[PDB]
Amino acid sequence: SMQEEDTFRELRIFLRNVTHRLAIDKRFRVFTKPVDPDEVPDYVTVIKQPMDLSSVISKIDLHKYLTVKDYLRDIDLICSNALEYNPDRDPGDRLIRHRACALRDTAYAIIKEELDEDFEQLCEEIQESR
Ligand SMILES: CC(=O)c1csc(NC(=O)C2C[NH2+]C2)n1
Repeated sequence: SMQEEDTFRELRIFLRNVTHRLAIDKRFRVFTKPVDPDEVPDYVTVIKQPMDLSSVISKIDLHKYLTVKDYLRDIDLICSNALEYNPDRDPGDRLIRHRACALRDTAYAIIKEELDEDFEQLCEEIQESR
């Protein structure tokens, strides 16, 4: 219905706004673009499902997210990929892991404060009806 299309459009506006606020944070720069195969050749072979904030924006615009739950699965993937690729005790790895957890924590905190629970429930019920 038109009301349901309006609901998903509001969802996309909300998700673009959250994603933009993450992408402009200097801490999260490393998560804003896919990994360069030239600088890091073994990334594509180690990380089977790469994810980054530019790809998240692309997926929003392709209508790939029908709920905030599905969006947070990709935020979680950005973070979990970073922890898996940088597991060592060296400061370079520890810095990226700290930033990855901060990205995840920040996304969840924005959503906890700004996502209306009844709006998410409506999205989920439309999704389940398709
Ligand atoms: C996106 C992501 O997780 C990523 C990009 S580079 C990297 N890790 C390194 O470059 C290692 C050298 N210090 C750690 N991780």
